Amino acid sequence: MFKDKVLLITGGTGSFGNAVLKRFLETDIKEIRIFSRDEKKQDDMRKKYHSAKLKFYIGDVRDYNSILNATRGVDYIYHAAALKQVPSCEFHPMEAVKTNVLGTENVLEAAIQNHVKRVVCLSTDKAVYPINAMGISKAMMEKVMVAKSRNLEGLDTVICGTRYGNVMASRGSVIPLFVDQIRQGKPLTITDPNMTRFMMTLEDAVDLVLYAFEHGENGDIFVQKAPAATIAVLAEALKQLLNVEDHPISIAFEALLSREEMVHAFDQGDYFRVPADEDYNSHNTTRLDVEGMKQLLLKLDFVRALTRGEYIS
Amino acid sequence: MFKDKVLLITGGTGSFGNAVLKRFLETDIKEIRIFSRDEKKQDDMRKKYHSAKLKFYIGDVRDYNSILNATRGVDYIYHAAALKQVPSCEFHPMEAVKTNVLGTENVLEAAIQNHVKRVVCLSTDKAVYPINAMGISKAMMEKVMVAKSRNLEGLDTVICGTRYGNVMASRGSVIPLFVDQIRQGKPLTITDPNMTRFMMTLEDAVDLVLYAFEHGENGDIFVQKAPAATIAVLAEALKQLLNVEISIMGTRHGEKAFEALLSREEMVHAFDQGDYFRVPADDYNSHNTTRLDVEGMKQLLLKLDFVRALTR
Amino acid sequence: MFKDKVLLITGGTGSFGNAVLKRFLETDIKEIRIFSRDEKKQDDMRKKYHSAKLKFYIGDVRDYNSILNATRGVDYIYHAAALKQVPSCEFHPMEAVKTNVLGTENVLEAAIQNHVKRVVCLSTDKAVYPINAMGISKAMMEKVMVAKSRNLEGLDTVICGTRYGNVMASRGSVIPLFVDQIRQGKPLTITDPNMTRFMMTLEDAVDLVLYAFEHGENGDIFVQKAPAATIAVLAEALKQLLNVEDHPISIMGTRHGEKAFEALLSREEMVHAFDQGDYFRVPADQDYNSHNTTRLDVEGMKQLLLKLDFVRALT
Amino acid sequence: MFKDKVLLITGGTGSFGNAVLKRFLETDIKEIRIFSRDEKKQDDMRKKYHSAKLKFYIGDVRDYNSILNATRGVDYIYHAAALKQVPSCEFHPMEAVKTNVLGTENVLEAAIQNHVKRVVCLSTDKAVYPINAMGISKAMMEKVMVAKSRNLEGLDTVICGTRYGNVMASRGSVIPLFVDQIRQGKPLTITDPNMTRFMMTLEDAVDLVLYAFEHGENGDIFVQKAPAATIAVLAEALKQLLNVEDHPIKAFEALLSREEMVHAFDQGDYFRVPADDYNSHNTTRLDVEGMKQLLLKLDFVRA
Amino acid sequence: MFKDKVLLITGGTGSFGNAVLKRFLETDIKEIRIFSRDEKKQDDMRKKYHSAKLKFYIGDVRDYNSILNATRGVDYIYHAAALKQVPSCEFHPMEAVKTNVLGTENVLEAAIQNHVKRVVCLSTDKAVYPINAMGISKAMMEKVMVAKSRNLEGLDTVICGTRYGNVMASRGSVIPLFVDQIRQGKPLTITDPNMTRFMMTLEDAVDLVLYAFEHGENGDIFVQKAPAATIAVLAEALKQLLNVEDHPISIMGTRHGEKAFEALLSREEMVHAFDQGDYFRVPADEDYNSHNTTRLDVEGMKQLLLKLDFVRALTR
Amino acid sequence: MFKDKVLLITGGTGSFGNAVLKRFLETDIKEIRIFSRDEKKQDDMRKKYHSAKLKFYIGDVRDYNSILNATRGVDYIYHAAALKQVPSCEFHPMEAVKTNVLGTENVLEAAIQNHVKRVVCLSTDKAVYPINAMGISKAMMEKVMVAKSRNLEGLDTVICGTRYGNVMASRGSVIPLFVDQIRQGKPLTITDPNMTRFMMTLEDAVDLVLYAFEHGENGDIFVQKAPAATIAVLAEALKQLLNVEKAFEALLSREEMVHAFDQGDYFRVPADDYNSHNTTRLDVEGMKQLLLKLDFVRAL
Ligand SMILES: NC(=O)c1ccc[n+]([C@@H]2O[C@H](COP(=O)([O-])OP(=O)(O)OC[C@H]3O[C@@H](n4cnc5c(N)ncnc54)[C@H](OP(=O)(O)O)[C@@H]3O)[C@@H](O)[C@H]2O)c1
Ligand SMILES: NC(=O)c1ccc[n+]([C@@H]2O[C@H](COP(=O)([O-])OP(=O)(O)OC[C@H]3O[C@@H](n4cnc5c(N)ncnc54)[C@H](OP(=O)(O)O)[C@@H]3O)[C@@H](O)[C@H]2O)c1
Ligand SMILES: NC(=O)c1ccc[n+]([C@@H]2O[C@H](COP(=O)([O-])OP(=O)(O)OC[C@H]3O[C@@H](n4cnc5c(N)ncnc54)[C@H](OP(=O)(O)O)[C@@H]3O)[C@@H](O)[C@H]2O)c1
Repeated sequence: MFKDKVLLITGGTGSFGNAVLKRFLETDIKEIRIFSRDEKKQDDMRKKYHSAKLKFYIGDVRDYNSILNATRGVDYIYHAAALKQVPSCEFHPMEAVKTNVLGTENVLEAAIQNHVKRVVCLSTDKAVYPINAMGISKAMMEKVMVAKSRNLEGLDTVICGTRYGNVMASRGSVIPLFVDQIRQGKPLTITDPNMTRFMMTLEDAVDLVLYAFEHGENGDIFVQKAPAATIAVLAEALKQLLNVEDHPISIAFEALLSREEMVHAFDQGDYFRVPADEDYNSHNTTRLDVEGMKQLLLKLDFVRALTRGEYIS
Repeated sequence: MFKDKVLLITGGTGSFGNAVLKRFLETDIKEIRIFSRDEKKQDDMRKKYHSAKLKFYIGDVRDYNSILNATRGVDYIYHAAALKQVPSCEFHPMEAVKTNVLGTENVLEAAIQNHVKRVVCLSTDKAVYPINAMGISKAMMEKVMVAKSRNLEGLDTVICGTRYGNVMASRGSVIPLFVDQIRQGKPLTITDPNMTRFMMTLEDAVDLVLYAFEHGENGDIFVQKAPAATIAVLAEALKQLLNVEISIMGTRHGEKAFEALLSREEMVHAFDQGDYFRVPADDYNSHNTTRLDVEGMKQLLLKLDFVRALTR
Repeated sequence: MFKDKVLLITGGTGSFGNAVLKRFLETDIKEIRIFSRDEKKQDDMRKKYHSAKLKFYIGDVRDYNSILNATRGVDYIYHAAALKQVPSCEFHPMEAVKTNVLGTENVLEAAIQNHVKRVVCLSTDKAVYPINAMGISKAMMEKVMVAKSRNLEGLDTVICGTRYGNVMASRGSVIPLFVDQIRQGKPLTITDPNMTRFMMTLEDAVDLVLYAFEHGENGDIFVQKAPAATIAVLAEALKQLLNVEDHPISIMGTRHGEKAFEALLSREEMVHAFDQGDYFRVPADQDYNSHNTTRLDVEGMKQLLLKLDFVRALT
Repeated sequence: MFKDKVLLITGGTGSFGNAVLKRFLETDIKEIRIFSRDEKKQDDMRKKYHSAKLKFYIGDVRDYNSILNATRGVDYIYHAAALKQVPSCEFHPMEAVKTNVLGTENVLEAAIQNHVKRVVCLSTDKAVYPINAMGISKAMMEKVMVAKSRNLEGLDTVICGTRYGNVMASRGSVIPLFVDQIRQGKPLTITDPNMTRFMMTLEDAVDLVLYAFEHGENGDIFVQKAPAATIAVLAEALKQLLNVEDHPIKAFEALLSREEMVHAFDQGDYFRVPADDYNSHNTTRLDVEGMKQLLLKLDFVRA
Repeated sequence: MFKDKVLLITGGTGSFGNAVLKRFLETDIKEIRIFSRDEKKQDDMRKKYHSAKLKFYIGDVRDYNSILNATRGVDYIYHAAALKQVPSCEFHPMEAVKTNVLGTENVLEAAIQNHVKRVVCLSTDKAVYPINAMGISKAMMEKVMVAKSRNLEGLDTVICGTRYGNVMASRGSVIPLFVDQIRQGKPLTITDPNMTRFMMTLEDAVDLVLYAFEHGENGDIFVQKAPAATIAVLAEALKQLLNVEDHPISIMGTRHGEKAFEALLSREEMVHAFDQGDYFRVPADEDYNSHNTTRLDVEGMKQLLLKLDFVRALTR
Repeated sequence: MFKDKVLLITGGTGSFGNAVLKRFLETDIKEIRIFSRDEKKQDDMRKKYHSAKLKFYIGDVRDYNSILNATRGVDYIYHAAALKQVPSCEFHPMEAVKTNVLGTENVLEAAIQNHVKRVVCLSTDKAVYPINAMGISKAMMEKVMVAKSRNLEGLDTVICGTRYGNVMASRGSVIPLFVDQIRQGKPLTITDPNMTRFMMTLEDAVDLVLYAFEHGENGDIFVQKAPAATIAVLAEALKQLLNVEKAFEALLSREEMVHAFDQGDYFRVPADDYNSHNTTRLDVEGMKQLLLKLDFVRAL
């Protein structure tokens, strides 16, 4: 679907943006535009990929004119620019509002003005039953995206969103913490052995975005079905992959869709599709055993490498 | 404490603003300013109170210059301007952000610039564990109020907030609607019989706002303790008072089954101050508070004049 | 001409907006959008009409983005959002400028951007020979609308306006004040018995807007011809309909800022206006008042009063 | 009253601003700031006056920040920046609103923020019974000025206004047209000989602004009493002064409305309209002799 | 190329705008819109040309809505609105930025929204190697114009620029000063006799704009090749044409902030420039200045001066 | 002059900002506020320094309200927020204008409104005889800083600036490239052997800012005198140390050099030629002593 087309990714210097580049840079796509504020991160990527298809635009989604110019001639937009950290959003909620909410309004308005064909907005499980300023701002962003998706019937723009939770082995998460502790001979620090988390990789997320991109109608929100595991099972599976069963250990659920969303949702195989108008959480989804957890971990390249005595990040 | 002071109420044409006028207009306060957008409502209100202490300002809290201008020479502000209806905010969430969040940032910034001494912001229980755009926007508003309340260490401005739920015998609430349905001989329309609500009056909310006004520290949020009841117990108690011993519809979209005034997180830091909790800046809900039975519910209803009028 | 079309009324929760719904809602129009600021009023309207064709948009004409979003996919706009009260505007003239003038520029620019086919702007007789801030701002609005309409030759947007004065039995006007005073046994309070007003119903106003809507060219202002009456003759006609011919009347005296006649077209306008039967058309450049129009006697005034259901019920 | 004070004139490059400069530059005022958009006019003016007391600010009254910055440390403001031509305003009424109404709002807000002591706003007779966009916009400007002047009780700022009509020997006005037509041997172009205009000089206008400046209270509008003449009387007196007798050849201006006249204070040479009919037809009529004596106040005519 | 078309000139009340009007007003062009802030200058022009083709718009290029509105139905735009005086920009550099940079951005965005076919932006030699706030701001404008000229591939708008220095017999310049001083028998005031300037008439500038208008691709900057001369040679050629070969000259000294040459293309630009006959074309990605271009001798300088109607008149 | 004061650094997450913290965090200063846009960098710094004196503000200098808010209660500001990369500014000159010029206008205007006492602005040698969008934008910023510094006589705010070039062993500079190229076994990639650069460390840069902070008058720009070296002498001295045996920058224009005050180790350009070819040239021995000021170099 990307042949001779132009894709723009807001927040493209982030982990998502990189995942998308690695998949698409050497395909038949014409151009990938990276839109973000930071010139150092953009320079590093330029050198890392050394690809003529990769165009970099300095800009801020808070700035309508900026995004309006970057989206001239663009076919598709992946909207991933956000403030995503909990403490900074707690202390500067206006900043979260300006970026996540007003920023989102700008990209969509620019997309509509420039006749962009498709826009996918990335959202988080923290938006379902939100408890802090970051989560709240993402919940508000969804509401905004859905309202904006109305009246585009004559026009040729489809806007929809995807929602996913934390991905395995992202920065400062449990898996790289456990791996380090095992490498350093330290006991694993475990809060609650029975705390459950959804388990999905960064590749799975890219697939979720690709699915929404192909199948979405205005205002749709897609969620990918994901299995879950307890921290107990995660630690056990990891000690077995790294050959340290005889290794010391020292001693609550996330939701992807609310009850309300569940009653209206379409089950579409590996995805739920929530059309615009029990909970689905890590406790009641498919539970992984150690063997199934080991298969998921082995989808991480740094972990495959460890079982060979190789070390990469 | 209001003697010869100037009070400005944003959203002053609403039910809150009226309750505040009825209490304070004929006391020793120098001036009450009503700041809102609607010329019709202001005109009606002006005729109703016909008081020289009552000054009217047309303006929108979305307009910084406008609120900056009206708060020149003001000592205290009750910030009550909001979009508060659920369906309206769901279909227009940007309007809720512009009014509830950005509008609040404007009022607070104007207050700081004009050396206003105290501001109390009104919030709702729907901001706790919010599930709809209205509640989400109010939750965001609380965070902004709190964040703005820091760095005022040099300045002589105090900002705090209050949070309360639905009041009994309000314009479009359950009690006058049930009475109205009976007057028309129709069965009572109930969404969820097992739904609990805090039972509280407009008078109590004014007390709550006055309480925060006297005692608040920067970033404080006050909540008033109240008993609760199911709509079932409420409907039953009202039928007994009216001597006429129901249609169950469904739980409506974006409507919880209980109201929450403090989250689990807040409950941990909150100070219990007798009839109020005080949440300082940086679980308590209608399900686990004092539950009223038909007898307890009746003794409350008989304190409401709108009900007294009907039993007499 | 409205079949399967989308109409948006800015200021749609007002009396004009309601008259338009009562006429068009149950016709073959596709959708009517109401655009205004107050959620309370919109909610009442929604319950009142209970129609799937009626869509509500919260927004302010001061906000370009807001009206730009509400007019996407719209065919026609009736622009009726205004601040119209005289005392309120004298103390806050910037608010009048912001809503009446800048708000009008916003709706028109949005209309041009969303390729809306026709926009009719509602104006008032107070724009003719204006003496106060409300009136001054409405005069400026007409000029802004007219200037905006001289830019559209490449585009498929037509912009024009209508001008009319108060409608009979509007809120806080003379007729319901008299009816009330009669019901409560009080003498009728009259300021100046010889004061004349144009006599015109709310249905007549909808017809005027429809006329402009059908026949308007860029920058036109349309005015509907109407008879007038003194308050004396109005009071007499009403007392007879209510069978209270000998009911006292109190001559209070002339109010601050209340004229004795209204003008619908100025002398300068009459020189250029085209007589088109029941309407005048003032073309854009690129005296007609209540004293000298057709004067009604009591019998004529009674036939007009009987057009109001509010009065019919009383007989 | 200007001793060691700072005066800012918006629209200072105009004919009024130059009249004020000619008057005040060589007094004990500390500084006169000229605030306007045109670098050309400001440069010529700098060269013409070659004075260290004369400071120039490029800026637009539509730009709040610009005027906020230019008025830091200013004691007094004469607000004279406006769009004034009638045809220009009919075709671009938004520019008139932006400059005359919103621009004025900015100057007053800037003056209030910077604690400027006095602001006098210049207005026109075309604002009384306005019939066109230029006049309507000036009428709006007065209402805005008056409304802003309420709430200054805590503050030490006084805002008021002046209103006057066309001045004699201004550019493209009646006198230089008649002078030019005689120079070119052409007959005098008269629309209506029986139409009356107030007769007043540029120096008189400067006096009017100084009067309001000294005596004004919040929201006051001052008007200067002036005699009037028919264009007929004007042509004759002018033909006689130039020794070219027997040479081939609204309808009045109003300075106070009926409503204002009821509330106005007669203060000798001035009316003072306090915040809440006088026209050229019914004011003192000049005959040919009185017109000649006025025309001789123009040095331009003496030659 | 102007038949039945609509042309808009920002800054149309200035000297360039007049030269374009004198040239095109009485041709088959449909309409010329003059867009500027000053009602006085516009009224003067209106009377001067008395042409039904000449339409006036009040507005500021700093105001996006104003220019958006003025360019509806416009085919071509000559963008000549600027703040161009050196002292003025030094004390208010923000005003230079607001008008020259943000104003240019507004005009270009308006042109794109209204589907204007071509825009030519006028720039100055002071943008090459800029040393003061006026020049610095004009350099920024070119960068902004070039950057905006990208991504218009789908759209049917072309944006390009021209750069030129002072033209002969413009206001407050050397020639009308010398001509006046001669008529009053006063000696000619010369700062630095060896200072070289490019020699180029107002008509040449119009041709340069017309050329850029016909030939430009997005982001192009055109420069017209021009010979140069010293003030010494300028004074001598003029003294001979006016028949005052024996006319006193006062050497004041080199003036503050006045260079001895102007540059039209930098070394870096010359490396990338295309030679197109009478013009250089710098595409969007030796120094070329008045010292190293063709020197005019007195005789060749006479032939240039004789192109001015103002000078031809005096030899009669 | 820092005792119990509040310092705010715009762009505080940069290499300069980190240098200032390393120096001042554990002194008797009351508070250091870091104002920048990036939550990731701010978080890492919070973790790295773990100090209660270090406050973080998310904000953009393009946003007047944001900077107005973070400067409430601030005594001194180091304005170091900029876009400084050349290609990036060539393709996006409006972003350079918005951040470097309008952003600077916002900081000073907020500084004035909140009665900040002293503001020092950081500028670059590329503002002298500028040739590309980044440099042009910085030159404009100086003009804006200087113009803003007039009219402050009544107010208790002083604004001034500093200008310096690339510092030794900065990211993507000549030195770490040479070290890395030996590390990857390739001979060193040299553009022009004869090209001169001023030779200066990050610590010297902090001193320059401290100097301006102590001595600045309204509209002043300070430059620190520094020696220079050929790329040859730079390359040669390092190869001896490592045991493996345009073309100049300008700091003051001819125009500035005429009015500049010589103040010992600094030039002070008051409001209204000095380059790397004609400054003190280091030989291999002098270059050796300078390279040894880098801990990055000492360690090897
Ligand atoms: N593990 C996950 O990846 C995860 C989990 C749950 C939800 N999500 C959601 O998926 C989205 C993508 O997440 P991510 O992991 O890729 O986050 P990320 O790594 O932090 O990337 C965010 C990027 O957004 C850019 N950005 C921030 N503010 C901007 C602005 N005002 N204008 C333009 N660009 C701006 C930043 O680039 P610059 O600093 O260069 O400007 C930043 O690199 C997020 O919105 C997130 O809520 C992700
Ligand atoms: N059950 C309850 O009533 C309840 C419960 C908990 C908390 N609260 C909170 O108490 C506050 C007010 O209570 P309420 O019952 O009196 O609400 P209300 O009756 O709806 O009155 C709100 C007022 O705000 C004004 N307003 C809305 N938008 C504005 C704007 N953009 N600028 C200026 N004024 C604006 C409206 O007046 P105009 O239309 O004239 O502009 C309206 O009169 C609300 O913030 C609400 O969240 C209410
Ligand atoms: N060799 C040199 O690098 C050199 C030499 C002389 C002078 N200077 C000047 O000194 C400063 C550079 O210092 P530096 O190199 O140590 O830091 P830096 O690495 O260049 O980073 C500067 C910081 O500015 C922040 N920033 C960028 N745009 C911003 C904005 N719009 N609002 C708020 N913050 C913003 C960035 O932080 P976030 O991404 O977190 O927002 C960035 O970390 C610049 O002014 C530079 O021109 C540099």
